Amino acid sequence: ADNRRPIWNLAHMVNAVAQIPDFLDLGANALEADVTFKGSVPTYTYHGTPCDFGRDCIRWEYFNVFLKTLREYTTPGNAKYRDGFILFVLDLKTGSLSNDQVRPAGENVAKELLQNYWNNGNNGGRAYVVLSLPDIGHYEFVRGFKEVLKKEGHEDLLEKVGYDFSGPYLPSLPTLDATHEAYKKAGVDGHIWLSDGLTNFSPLGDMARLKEAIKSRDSANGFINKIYYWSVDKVSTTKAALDVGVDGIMTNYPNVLIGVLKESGYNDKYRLATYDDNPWETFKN
Ligand SMILES: [Mg+2]
Repeated sequence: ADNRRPIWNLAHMVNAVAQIPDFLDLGANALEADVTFKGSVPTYTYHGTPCDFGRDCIRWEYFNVFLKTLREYTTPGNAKYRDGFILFVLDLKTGSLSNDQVRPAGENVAKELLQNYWNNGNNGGRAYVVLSLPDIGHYEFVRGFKEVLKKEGHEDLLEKVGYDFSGPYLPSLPTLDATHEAYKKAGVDGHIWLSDGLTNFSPLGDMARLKEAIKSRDSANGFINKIYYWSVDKVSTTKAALDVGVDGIMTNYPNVLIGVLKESGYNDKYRLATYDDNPWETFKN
């Protein structure tokens, strides 16, 4: 009965486990963590310098420990369970991988999530996971990822998994068509998130890009389920993001969106997503 767009309030760059409850306490229903790779091996949650102004850039955790901790906060019945914590984005830093490393990196991430987050299908964490890849050309990561989960008898866990192919930013930015095709190549026919905001080498075209993605998401045969804007920390820009029609707001300060959502002119149109808002479902106005 609620006609309002569910919004994902994504805590940006939450790479230390100590930071998780703090960001959820600020009101995030989601968080984002940067997954570093040593070869094909996902190793740390760690962003590194430079990072957003006003942020310490070098908080980190071992990937497995981070995933295990996410499990704690997202397993019903767990002492640490937060029913408000419904999704996380893994910003997979595969950008330096040689081609041979890409598929195994997907397998490795799948294995990590399987073991540490989903506990091999044994009362795993319930949050949705967005695999964010920085290259549409890394679709074999997704193929490798899916293979592992299916081969291990946990294809059903793919219900919890979504994808965001975002980049590369050189030689040129990806078109939507190119992105859509990359999903097709990954065997991905839904659970598609699109991220925007991080590139602005052409503000006119970036304005255009976002609107194009919004139009695409809302088109009859659209492939994008959710659009999230990296990042937004001010009330004004938070409102602007909501107003242009994004589904998710990546932010250093989740408390900002919480406040905006409570405001007149916002509380009638937008609301904080809950677990029952399928992140893979395109919002129909
Ligand atoms: Mg990141």
